[PDB]
Amino acid sequence: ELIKENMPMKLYMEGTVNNHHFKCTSEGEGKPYEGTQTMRIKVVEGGPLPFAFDILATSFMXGSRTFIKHPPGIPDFFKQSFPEGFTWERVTTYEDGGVLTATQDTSLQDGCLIYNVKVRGVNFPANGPVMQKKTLGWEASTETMYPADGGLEGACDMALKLVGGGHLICNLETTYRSKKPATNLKMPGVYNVDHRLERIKEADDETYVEQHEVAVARYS
Ligand SMILES: [Ca+2]
Ligand code: NI
Ligand code: NI
Ligand code: NI
Repeated sequence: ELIKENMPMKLYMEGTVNNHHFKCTSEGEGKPYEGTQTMRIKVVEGGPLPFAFDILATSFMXGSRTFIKHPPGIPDFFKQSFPEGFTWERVTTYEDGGVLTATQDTSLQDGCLIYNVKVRGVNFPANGPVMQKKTLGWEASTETMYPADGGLEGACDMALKLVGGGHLICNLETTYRSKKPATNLKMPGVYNVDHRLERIKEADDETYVEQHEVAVARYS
């Protein structure tokens, strides 16, 4: 219907991480009913970024919620929200004190999903792995989804691989809000989304990135 078996995406992102401003654009496509997508991402202002691109990854199924495979038995808050669309607001808290806040608008225009993202990263240690570009991508994760007075909340711990073999742990708290009246939505129960966000290709300086995500919902 409005969400076809194949859907394209376009994105604009702007914000700051510590004292550095940047802008990104991306375009991609995916299979909403399979839970898969690919995004081709350009740093268009503020590049090369003096921090790990990994801290932005969930802002592009961590950020592209229409492409989560929901079995028919799990009401799909995101796909039900069209044509009106939805928003999300997240705080990602790293164990070393970095905090990445992101807010996002999702709309549907002429059969493309359109994302507008605002990023604010603060307090990343100057000599820590994010600002020193010592990260190696995200491990697979599970986000628990909680129906919340007409919205949906998500809660996830994620693990950022580090050069040396360790991990940097962070916590995600997200609020997902529909632009449809909640009374017009079927709310799901509590459920889980298993996510796999993978770096496919990059410019040496991370000013071009391709990343892939797979995301599939299940009842615990
Ligand atoms: Ca590991
Ligand atoms: Ni700005
Ligand atoms: Ni700078
Ligand atoms: Ni299928």
